[PDB]
Amino acid sequence: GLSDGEWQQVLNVWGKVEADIAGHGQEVLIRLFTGHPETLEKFDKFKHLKTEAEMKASEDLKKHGTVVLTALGGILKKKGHHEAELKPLAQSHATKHKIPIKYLEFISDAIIHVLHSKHPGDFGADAQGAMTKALELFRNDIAAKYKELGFQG
Ligand code: HEM
Ligand SMILES: [O-][O-]
Repeated sequence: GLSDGEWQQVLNVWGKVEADIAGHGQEVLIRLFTGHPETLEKFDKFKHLKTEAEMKASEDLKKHGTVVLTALGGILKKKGHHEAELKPLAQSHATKHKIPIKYLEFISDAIIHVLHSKHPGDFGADAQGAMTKALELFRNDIAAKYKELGFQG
């Protein structure tokens, strides 16, 4: 798990995100879709986005980025005590959305990239270590639910 000090770093970084949730959320999804175009195919409602300019111009993409980062923020504020919040997310992403755990790795990497990109020189080595640990915990607990369900892809 994470130490008290590590959770404090995580939630400090998260304050940066909360100042512009939609902007951060938009940039995370664009990083995901452009780096890994197969992920776009999981979203019927974003498949029409053929260029990054179209992605940037999509107000619905920003809306979805808000939904995604709001959910993640709720989970992070539980400091690992997130069974009730995480279980339904794991089950919807396995059973309904069919999202392999690989894609959660991709979006975790995207969050780290966007933090550096939006906050260059203000996302320190300790903060990166703590945020990475929190995202691995999130991913690892989803993975346990995926194994229960026998889900791979
Ligand atoms: C930080 C990780 C993620 C979080 C917190 C998250 C959260 C959410 C939430 C709250 C919803 C709406 C409620 C629901 O259907 O459960 C949702 C929907 C969805 N998610 Fe995620 N998600 C994450 C990662 C991903 C990834 C990596 C993909 C695909 C690569 C994905 C694909 C989808 C799709 C296809 C929907 C339905 C979209 C729609 O048509 O409205 N999610 N997600
Ligand atoms: O994408 O959630």
